[PDB]
Amino acid sequence: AAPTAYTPLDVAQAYQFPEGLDGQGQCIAIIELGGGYDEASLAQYFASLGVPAPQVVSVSVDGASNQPTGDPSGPDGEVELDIEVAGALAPGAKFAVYFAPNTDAGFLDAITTAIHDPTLKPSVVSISWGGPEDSWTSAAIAAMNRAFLDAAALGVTVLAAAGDSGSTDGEQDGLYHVDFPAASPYVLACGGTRLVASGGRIAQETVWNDGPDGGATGGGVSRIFPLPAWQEHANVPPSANPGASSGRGVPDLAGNADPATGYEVVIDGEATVIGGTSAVAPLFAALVARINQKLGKAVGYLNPTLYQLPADVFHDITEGNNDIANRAQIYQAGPGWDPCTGLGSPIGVRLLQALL
Ligand SMILES: [Ca+2]
Repeated sequence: AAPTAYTPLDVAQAYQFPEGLDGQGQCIAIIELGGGYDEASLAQYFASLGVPAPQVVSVSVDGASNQPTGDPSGPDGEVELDIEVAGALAPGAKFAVYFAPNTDAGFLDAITTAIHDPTLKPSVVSISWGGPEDSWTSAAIAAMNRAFLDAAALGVTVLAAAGDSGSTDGEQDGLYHVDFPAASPYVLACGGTRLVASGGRIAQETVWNDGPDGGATGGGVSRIFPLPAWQEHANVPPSANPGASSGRGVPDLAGNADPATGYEVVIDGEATVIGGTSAVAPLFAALVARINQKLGKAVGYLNPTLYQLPADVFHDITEGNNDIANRAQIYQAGPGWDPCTGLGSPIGVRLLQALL
């Protein structure tokens, strides 16, 4: 009954993305730690979709490059998903794709390279790579967080997928875990929903959770970052971990991620349907580029503002949980901000209006 797949244009129509804006005059940076894209996959994608193929440029960081491995189950499914979702929705934007070694060094460098790129000058950075907070060294965490801090002062929005393994984030240690870089207070963390869209509008939108075998959105309470003052009115709960400690609530926003209501894309030259919170940072990156186009000034660091905007700028997700480690429903969605979906799915035209 409910659709089993969407085009990005369908998802954007449900989230009322602001029309007649295509990201012209903006650059979206996408960070990549493996695989690549091929011109054949993208051209087929955008032709079948029916949108003018956007300009995409590969950038080599620390010696890595654009190199498809041909396995749609590998990193190409990430690189091509990121370009196809964001390019479908901001096809007037220029896309800058930074390829780096999958190392602490390569991840950081790819980000700092993007933020400061004097030639492509992206106003938005989209990230769909990560790892549980404690899987990172404290120094790597610090370098990265300072890059995000830098991004904010430069007027560059940084978005990042919150993770595809629920509230335990792929760690079995009796503890709940959030993913980094989504946990950074300077990053717009992107969570995952199952969307059911009907007639261009949302018929239902619930937490993405297909069990331990099909994935769940990341979400929870940071153990590294304290609760930011802009989250003081969001009713963030304490971590569900034994000392009940206060912390940055993840994520900030959420959108369609459930493979079961997935995106129709072309990976390694073949059609398929995939999801993952990996699709949602591109999705909203496109949204931000459209807003930048209309306001004529980069929104830059957006998190604090979101939380003080009127609640009706967001579609509230209230049903579901992102627990795949057990049946205790940690964490669960509910009225207002929750640790599965944040403030909810943005309603693009209202968000823009509130920023005018
Ligand atoms: Ca909610």
